[PDB]
Amino acid sequence: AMLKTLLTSDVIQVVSQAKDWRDAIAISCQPLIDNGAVEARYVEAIYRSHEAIGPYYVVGPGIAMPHARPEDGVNRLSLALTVITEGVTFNAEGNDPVKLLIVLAATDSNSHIEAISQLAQLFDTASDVQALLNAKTPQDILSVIARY
Amino acid sequence: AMLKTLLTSDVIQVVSQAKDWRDAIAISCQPLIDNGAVEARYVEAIYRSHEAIGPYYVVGPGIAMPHARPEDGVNRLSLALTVITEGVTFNAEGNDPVKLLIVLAATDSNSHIEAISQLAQLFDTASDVQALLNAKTPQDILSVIARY
Repeated sequence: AMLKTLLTSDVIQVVSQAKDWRDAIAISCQPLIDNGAVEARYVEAIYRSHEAIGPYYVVGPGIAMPHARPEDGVNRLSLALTVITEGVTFNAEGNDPVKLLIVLAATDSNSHIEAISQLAQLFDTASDVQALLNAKTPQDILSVIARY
Repeated sequence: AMLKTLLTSDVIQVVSQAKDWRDAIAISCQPLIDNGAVEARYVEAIYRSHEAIGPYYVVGPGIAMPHARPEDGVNRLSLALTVITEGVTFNAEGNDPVKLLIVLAATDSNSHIEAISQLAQLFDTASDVQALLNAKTPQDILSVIARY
């Protein structure tokens, strides 16, 4: 019942255009820095991994799950969700452009596993992914997430 | 069928004891070092995370899921399963003693999510968790895994 609880309006973004992948990630993480769920260094860990290792957190066509380790500055279980209606390139091969970002932050494996289990179901539900990839407002998103 | 495919005879172990948590981690990861799925340093990465923030990868009473990042030495999606029949202290508060270790290694988030989604189902099946905690031989483990 987790996604519905975690993904409230305050951590849901719809923006038309991101400057680039870094802006897309920042947009998504700023509410979690602001509410104390993650330290600012968490986003930095994400950027540094992207730059050094590559966009392996892009999980399928149009969908990214930016995240880093519990030790990289997570304070509590938290998610954020952004839709970039124009799409943004992550140089993730055929998965570009990315239009949906769901940031994950967990402090431990029990909570990680539960959150991932739910996200796996969401990402495997094409009509819900379609509704999110095509979302224009936070309500579009909240309506999907209401079923989780 | 991921679990039944990946968790074959060559990557499952029952031992009576380990020296301490570090040695339990070592035993549990060794098959994946041996077969090249991970680098030896993947074990050192797990130790350093535990040193930084504690046993975050202990999932619940009796159960650990040691892992680290792709960049910490993963070559190919892999699992290994160890039962340490006398248990081991991970300094995991009420979750100790740990008896079941499932090591996870993934190179990207698509495969990580798939593996976690399957492990979540195992961990959410109390009858199968108990069967693994009770396991005395490799045949006992395969009989559980045969349902995945």
